[PDB]
Amino acid sequence: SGFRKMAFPSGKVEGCMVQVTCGTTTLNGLWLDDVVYCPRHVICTSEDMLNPNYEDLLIRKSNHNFLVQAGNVQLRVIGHSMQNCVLKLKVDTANPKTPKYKFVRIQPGQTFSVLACYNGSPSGVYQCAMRPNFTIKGSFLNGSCGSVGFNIDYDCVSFCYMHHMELPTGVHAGTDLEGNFYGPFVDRQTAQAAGTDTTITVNVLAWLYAAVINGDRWFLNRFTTTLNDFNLVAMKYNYEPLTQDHVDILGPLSAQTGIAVLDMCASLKELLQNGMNGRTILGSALLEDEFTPFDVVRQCSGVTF
Amino acid sequence: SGFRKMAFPSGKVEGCMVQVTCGTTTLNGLWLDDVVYCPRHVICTSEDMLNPNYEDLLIRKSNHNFLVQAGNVQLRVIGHSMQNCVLKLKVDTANPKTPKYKFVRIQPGQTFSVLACYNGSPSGVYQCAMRPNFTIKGSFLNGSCGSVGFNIDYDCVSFCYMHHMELPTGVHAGTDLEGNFYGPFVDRQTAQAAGTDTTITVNVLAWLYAAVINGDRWFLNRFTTTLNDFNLVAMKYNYEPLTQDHVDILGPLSAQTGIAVLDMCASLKELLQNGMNGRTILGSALLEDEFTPFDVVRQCSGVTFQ
Ligand SMILES: CC(=O)Nc1ccc(NC(=O)CN2Cc3ccc(Cl)cc3[C@H](C(=O)Nc3cncc4ccccc34)C2)cc1
Ligand SMILES: CC(=O)Nc1ccc(NC(=O)CN2Cc3ccc(Cl)cc3[C@H](C(=O)Nc3cncc4ccccc34)C2)cc1
Ligand SMILES: [Cl-]
Ligand SMILES: [Cl-]
Ligand SMILES: [Cl-]
Repeated sequence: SGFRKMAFPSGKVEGCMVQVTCGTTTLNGLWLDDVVYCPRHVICTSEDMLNPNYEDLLIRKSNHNFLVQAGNVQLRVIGHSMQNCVLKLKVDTANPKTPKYKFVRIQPGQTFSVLACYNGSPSGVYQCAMRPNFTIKGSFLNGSCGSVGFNIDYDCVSFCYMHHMELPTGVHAGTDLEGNFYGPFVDRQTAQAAGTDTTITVNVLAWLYAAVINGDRWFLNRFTTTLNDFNLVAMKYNYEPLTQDHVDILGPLSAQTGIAVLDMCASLKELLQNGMNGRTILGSALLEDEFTPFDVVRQCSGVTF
Repeated sequence: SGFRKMAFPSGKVEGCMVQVTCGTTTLNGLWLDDVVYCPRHVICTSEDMLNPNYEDLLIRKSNHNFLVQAGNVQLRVIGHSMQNCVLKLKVDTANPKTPKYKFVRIQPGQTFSVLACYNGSPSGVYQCAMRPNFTIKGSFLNGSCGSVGFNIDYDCVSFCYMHHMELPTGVHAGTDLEGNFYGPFVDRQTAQAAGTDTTITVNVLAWLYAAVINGDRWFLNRFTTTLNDFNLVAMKYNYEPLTQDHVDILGPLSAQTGIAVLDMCASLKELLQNGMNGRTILGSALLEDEFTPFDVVRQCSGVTFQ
């Protein structure tokens, strides 16, 4: 029993974290085989950030201007190139701890684990979700750029996020490992903001199934709804629309608990319209939306890596 | 910015997890140097659990009745002994991935990371706190026994908890790494309900200081309180008493934000009376008590967003 915000074990990623320094800037890099990936903004002074020409900034650098430190060992940079907003530093040593991995781009609503890092040294691990507005509600201080987000599928690390910046509301923005930003953000010092966010409906339903599995049933009711009537209510409360794909994905939880997806949607509708009336669900007074249907099934089944 | 329930990176502990089997029972063990530590109940059947005589069960076992698997490698058991509620299996191979470590027994209110494991393989990592009633609100299924709790302040792993059992209320009980239970629990199937739990007051105050550091002051008020009047109120809401030690420990967070400890106690008193009136603090609609003063200092910026 119990239900916690659980991250994947981080060991396979810890063995890839290095420190990258260019001039006065130090941030983190990810060392996989003979390449170190890091945010391309490592080559900018604060004035360059106002309007950077990364190709022009980069041509002025030699391989030796990039100092890469893996633990207490200095790695030798033997090549450099840019792919979108990521810099790829070819090194003369393949990482002996390179795990089996893939670079995957995730969709809003998907969750992942973040290994927060400073000076190439992992400091913490936590779970978060890619918001519908493409930001993440992370916990990051200056020096955390280059920290990565990942999932583990079987024995393979799927890297999905590299940290680049903090927005004025204290939320975070970054790229996939191919350097494509999530959201309409750019890697420069200019006016940027998180857009209005919404709640991830399919995840709230998954967490209500987790609560039923753990014995929290007070919110269940005799009613059902249609998908169209439920979506009219979701829009009213700034919840994402629920699709037939979301319904299909929640099928197993509907079968295990005897609570059809549209029957749980009727419970969610009543929770939105009336509140919790002093009660909590899995120790929360808010409806939690950072657990996917897969996260619920995994935590309630004990899948290992 | 931001404030998350953050665990320590689990890599150093993942390299120590093994599977221990005795007859039909398999659970997890922790392999450090040439010893594997695991719950002594690995030698029991379910029927043995009403009144097990561990000394009598153990004397009937040889070294070769214990099977230990580290990855895809079978380790050889060359000695065994029981220390309190833990079994220590001496093996013929020192763990090459043994980190720098210590065994530490923690007090209620302290937090630690749990690496949940099944069949010697890690499944996930999360943060939790030793409750005032000596239980932990973990997430554990059958087969998770032997999973450990730890902190890693400054590269040394401090192991503080080994998982033994789930109580009827769905909360968890276990031991330190010397096999001494936290709380009045025994590794026996018997009536042993946890005491009524309370809220860890010093941690709620630390988390209110985290909120101020991160830029939020809505919950503050113009008042102060004495320590005794605060305790009289707080005990009415099932909050733990705040001691002078707790006040001393909050000194650094008080200096960073400019809010006296007893002035923050007055804010907590008011929140307990009023609720949040539709507002949240660090993304929560409840008062959070599983972040210690040390955790807040570790995670938060040293510069308050004024
Ligand atoms: C309320 C408010 O105004 N807050 C605030 C004010 C200023 C900043 N940023 C800076 O001072 C300089 N940064 C500019 C910048 C531009 C573009 C790109 Cl791609 C990266 C970066 C860097 C950056 O954002 N790094 C960071 C990343 N994560 C967490 C941080 C936490 C604090 C400071 C930096 C962090 C550097 C952030 C937040
Ligand atoms: C809500 C509710 O009723 N929960 C619940 C449901 C079942 C049980 N226990 C058992 O079925 C068999 N266990 C008996 C037992 C006796 C004494 C000692 Cl020292 C250990 C053990 C084992 C044990 O507690 N292992 C476990 C550990 N952690 C998490 C578990 C989660 C489910 C099942 C086992 C777990 C084995 C306990 C609690
Ligand atoms: Cl302690
Ligand atoms: Cl009991
Ligand atoms: Cl101040």
